[PDB]
Amino acid sequence: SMQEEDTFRELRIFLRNVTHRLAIDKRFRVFTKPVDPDEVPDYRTVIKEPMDLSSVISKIDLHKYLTVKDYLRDIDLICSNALEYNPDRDPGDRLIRHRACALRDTAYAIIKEELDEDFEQLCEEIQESR
Ligand SMILES: COC(=O)c1ccc(NC(=O)C(F)(F)F)cc1
Repeated sequence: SMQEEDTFRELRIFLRNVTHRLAIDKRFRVFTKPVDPDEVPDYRTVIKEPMDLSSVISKIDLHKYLTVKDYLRDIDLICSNALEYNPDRDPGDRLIRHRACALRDTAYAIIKEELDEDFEQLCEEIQESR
């Protein structure tokens, strides 16, 4: 229905706003673009499904997300990829892991504050019906 298409348009507006607020935070610069294959040739042999905030924006516009649960799987993948690729005790790896955990925690906190649980439930029931 037209009303269901309006629901998914409001979801996209909400997800673009959350993603922009993450992408402008200085702590999260390393997560804003894909890893450069020239500077890190081993990245795509270790990490099987790369993800970053520019690709998340592209996916919103391609209508890949029908629920906030769908979106948070990709935020969780940005964080888990960083923890997997950078697991050592040295300061550069510990700084990237701290920032990845802060990206995940910040996204979940904005959603807890600003997503209506009945809006999410409506998106999930339309998705289930298709
Ligand atoms: C999400 O970002 C990453 O997981 C990540 C980014 C860069 C590098 N490495 C270099 O820049 C290098 F090789 F030049 F030291 C390692 C991991």
